Amino acid sequence: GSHMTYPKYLLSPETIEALRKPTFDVWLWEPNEMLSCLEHMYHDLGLVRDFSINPVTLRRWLFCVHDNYRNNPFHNFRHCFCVAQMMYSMVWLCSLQEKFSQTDILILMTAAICHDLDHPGYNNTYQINARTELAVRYNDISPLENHHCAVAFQILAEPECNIFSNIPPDGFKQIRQGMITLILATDMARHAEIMDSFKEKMENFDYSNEEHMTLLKMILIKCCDISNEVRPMEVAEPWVDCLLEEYFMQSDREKSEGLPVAPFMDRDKVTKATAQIGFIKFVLIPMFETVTKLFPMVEEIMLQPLWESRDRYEELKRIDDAMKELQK
Ligand SMILES: Nc1nc2c(ncn2[C@@H]2O[C@H](COP(=O)(O)O)[C@@H](O)[C@H]2O)c(=O)[nH]1
Ligand SMILES: [Mg+2]
Ligand SMILES: [Mn+2]
Repeated sequence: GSHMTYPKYLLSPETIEALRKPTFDVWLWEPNEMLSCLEHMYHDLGLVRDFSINPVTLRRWLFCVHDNYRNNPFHNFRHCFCVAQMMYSMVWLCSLQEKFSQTDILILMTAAICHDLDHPGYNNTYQINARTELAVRYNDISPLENHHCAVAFQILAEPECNIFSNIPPDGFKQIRQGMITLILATDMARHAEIMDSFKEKMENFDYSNEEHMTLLKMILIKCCDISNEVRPMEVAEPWVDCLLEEYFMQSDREKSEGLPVAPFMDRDKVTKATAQIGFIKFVLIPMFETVTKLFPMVEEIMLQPLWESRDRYEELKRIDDAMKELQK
């Protein structure tokens, strides 16, 4: 709605407004547009200003991150963009700048962007069981997340991509430790442990307690990572097919190599509906419920879509089941 047309990488004022909300349609954009969105978040959150980030270095760094995401069905650059954009949305929704330092916001955002770098499209159980170079390297201890974090800092060690080059060394060490904690916290094998520790702190939560805040940041990055079903149905639904593409590719490989197959990745057992109902009911809703105790506005904006998704997937399953009552 402007007097002339601007290239797509120049975000419209309407796109900029939209970007602040969990309703943002992540499928509309090419990589160069997504890179411009991420760039805008760093400026808009005041991180360029407060960390003296060279604006060109911000752009090279993002271009380099993009390049180091693989073209997997799910664990790709558009996914990193979703996770970051949801983090950015939560900053606004939960008024996080009132609660967290700029350093904490920087850690949250940078970790979100970097959390799945160079993901191979086969999970930790595959790495461990197949005794891959990654599993050997990391001694079966969250091999992928250790890798993501190591690539993050390999990129940041290239001077033309070092967005932290103007931060003093003590600042760098703080950010580095925080980002490592957050990226390692995205390993779902630790979900129940991390939830348990957080709920423990929630018995008497304290924003001035560093251990409480680390746990909260771990919950935030976890929320954003697995947040697809918070999005409008039309945005959320295609992500499920992408995830099952990766899962089926893995379970096929495991059967072929004689390795254990998880029932939740099994072409024969799993549907879109059965995959999401349990994940929404038993992982997503309880996690967002605990967050809503600190941030009551999370209920309307994030829990409501999850309730609706749960409900719709139950309907689907009923018709999927009936369909299978015909095809045998
Ligand atoms: N069933 C299901 N699992 C999900 C969904 N979103 C994320 N996850 C799981 O949570 C994990 C989060 O780690 P990620 O690999 O995305 O960093 C994913 O590997 C995936 O297995 C979802 O919408 N449905
Ligand atoms: Mg991951
Ligand atoms: Mn992820």
